[PDB]
Amino acid sequence: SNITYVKGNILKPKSYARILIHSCNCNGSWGGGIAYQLALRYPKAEKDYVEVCEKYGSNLLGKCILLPSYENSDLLICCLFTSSFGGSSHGEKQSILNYTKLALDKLKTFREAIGDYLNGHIKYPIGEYKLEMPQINSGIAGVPWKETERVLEEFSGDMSFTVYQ
Ligand SMILES: Nc1ncnc2c1ncn2[C@@H]1O[C@H](COP(=O)(O)OP(=O)(O)OC[C@H]2O[C@@H](O)[C@H](O)[C@@H]2O)[C@@H](O)[C@H]1O
Repeated sequence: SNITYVKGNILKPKSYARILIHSCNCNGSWGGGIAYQLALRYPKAEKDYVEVCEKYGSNLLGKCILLPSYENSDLLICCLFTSSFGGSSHGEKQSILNYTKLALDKLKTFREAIGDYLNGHIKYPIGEYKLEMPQINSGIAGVPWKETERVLEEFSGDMSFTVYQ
C-alpha cells in the first residue's frame, strides 16, 4: 500500500530529485553498511554528520537531519538517529523502532512547511523530492524488516516510500 518495493542499488544515480533515508548512530561513526558507502561518495555530507554528532551527541535520538549530498543537486541525504553507538554496540530493538518512528515524525512535519546545512542547497520544493531508503535497520541494527515495515505503513497518507531490496 504505502510502500513501493524496488530491486537495485539505491546508490546507482537517479535522474529525479530524491531524499535518501538511512538510520544512523549518535557517535559520529559512518562506520559500515550503507552508511559507510555514503561516506565515500559524499565526504562533505559526512563531515556535517560527524560535526553534528559531537555538538549534540546522544541528544539526536528520535530526531532527523537533512543534509545535502553536495555531489548531486538532486540528492538530499537524511539521517534518522535511532541509536547512540554504531556497530554491534547498538541499542535494543524496541527503542530503535521507537526512535526510527519519532525521527520520521520530524521529517514529515518538516516537509509540511534539521536543515541548517541546507541553505542554498535545496533546488526544488521539498515535497517534490521522492523518499528512498534501503531496508534500514535490517542489517547492523538487526531489527527484522517486517518490524520496521509497519512503522512506514503507519505513515500512509502522510508520506510515501520507495524501498530498495
Ligand atoms: N553496499 C550496501 N549497498 C546497498 N545497500 C546496503 C549495503 N549494505 C547494507 N545495505 C542495506 O542497507 C540496509 C541498512 O543498512 P545497514 O548497514 O544494515 O545499517 P542499519 O543496521 O540499518 O542501521 C544503522 C545502524 O547502524 C549503526 O551505526 C547504528 O546502530 C545504527 O542504528 C540493510 O537493509 C542493508 O540491506
